[PDB]
Amino acid sequence: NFMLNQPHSVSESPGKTVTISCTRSSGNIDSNYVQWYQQRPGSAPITVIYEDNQRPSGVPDRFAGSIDRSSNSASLTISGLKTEDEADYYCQSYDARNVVFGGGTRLTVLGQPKAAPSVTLFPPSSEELQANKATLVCLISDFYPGAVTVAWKADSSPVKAGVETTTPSKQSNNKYAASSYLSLTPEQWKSHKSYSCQVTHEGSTVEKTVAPTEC
Amino acid sequence: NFMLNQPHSVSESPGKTVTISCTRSSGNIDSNYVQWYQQRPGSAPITVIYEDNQRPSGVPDRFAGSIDRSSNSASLTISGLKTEDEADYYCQSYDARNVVFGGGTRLTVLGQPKAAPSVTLFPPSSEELQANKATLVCLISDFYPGAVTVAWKADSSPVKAGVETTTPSKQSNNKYAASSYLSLTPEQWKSHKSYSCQVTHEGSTVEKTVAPTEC
Ligand SMILES: CC(C)C[C@H]1NC(=O)N(CC(=O)Nc2ccc(C(F)(F)F)cc2)C1=O
Repeated sequence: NFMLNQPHSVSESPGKTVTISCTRSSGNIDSNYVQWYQQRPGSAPITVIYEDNQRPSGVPDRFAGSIDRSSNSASLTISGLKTEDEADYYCQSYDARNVVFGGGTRLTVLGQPKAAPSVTLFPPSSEELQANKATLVCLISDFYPGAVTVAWKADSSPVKAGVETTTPSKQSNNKYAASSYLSLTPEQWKSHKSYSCQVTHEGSTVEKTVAPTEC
Repeated sequence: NFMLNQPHSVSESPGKTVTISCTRSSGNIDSNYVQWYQQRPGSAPITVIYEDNQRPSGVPDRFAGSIDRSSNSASLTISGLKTEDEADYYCQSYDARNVVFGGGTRLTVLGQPKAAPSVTLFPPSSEELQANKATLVCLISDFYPGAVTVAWKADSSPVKAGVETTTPSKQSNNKYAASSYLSLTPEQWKSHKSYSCQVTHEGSTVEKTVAPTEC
């Protein structure tokens, strides 16, 4: 099957225009129809676009679907942004019986200034090593909007297994914090030169690295 | 045009069978295919049923779709109910003029067992101390239910400033995780013999202690 690649997040202030892209990994974007679903936090999904650019009745003309054959993408363009437009947006298409959804885009209608995350990566604590645990923690604090993507490297290879990332929560400064932790065994930790935690926010990626040391 | 009516919520104990109905307001349930989506907190939805009763790869066979033409409904039936099945469920169908979703059913799995937190306390990294910061993190994981309280100590004394604890979130093991972080200056960290993180959950307290290094 093909994938549909959406940006993890977008933001803009009220009244502005935002575009959300949906890139088809293989085949022709024009070969099958693209739908867009809005899911407001705590709500059921709603279709805002079907068949690339058709609006269901009740969906404001502020929402526009398009297809860019040159880039093999679909886009949802929302003009005149309102606070009610804050939601996850999903694109969806198919090859044959295989329905393919995008990973979803969080749209934030800015309610406060943007803030870039503080990122701190901690190597295993002495105590946990004695319980046969080498959990690493990546603390991510003081950010806005509340949407982040976290990726871990063992040396330069993506890690998949043993990653958990908490749902960002607003702290006492009204900015978001979260932690990602990678539950390594001491064997895994020592068996690599270094581990890295990459945090993506508002399309800038920061990275921190830790390594077994002599102390 | 039509709507799909689902129960707002259903509850059941492990091992039992739960049924979630989806009633089509207008036109025949059998005129168009029904899909079912599962969605866990802070995650994107997944397909559990398509074309009324087909299970995707990797969906447990405990999930069964059906159609009842006489009550003009579709049902998702979950057998041998597991804690991991706690989620929102959405039915979805079509009418050429739109893709239509149900309002969603929140399924609660009753009688989940109390689970004590794993607590790991990380002293400041050499790298953050070099950048003039001395944040500690207390990683709290695998606890149920999803409520903790955290107190910090500098030596034996209560820490009254610089503490933040994230809102617990449910992780892939269906238990909660949170981090408490204390934002010390390097001078504060080095001025004490130790700092401690005390995690209380269901009346039981776990305490961890870290001290400045010697290298
Ligand atoms: C084999 C396929 C039919 C199912 C498989 N393919 C795929 O794209 N997913 C992810 C998925 O269903 N995502 C999804 C994302 C959003 C929604 C929506 F629109 F909010 F209801 C519904 C579904 C799957 O679980």
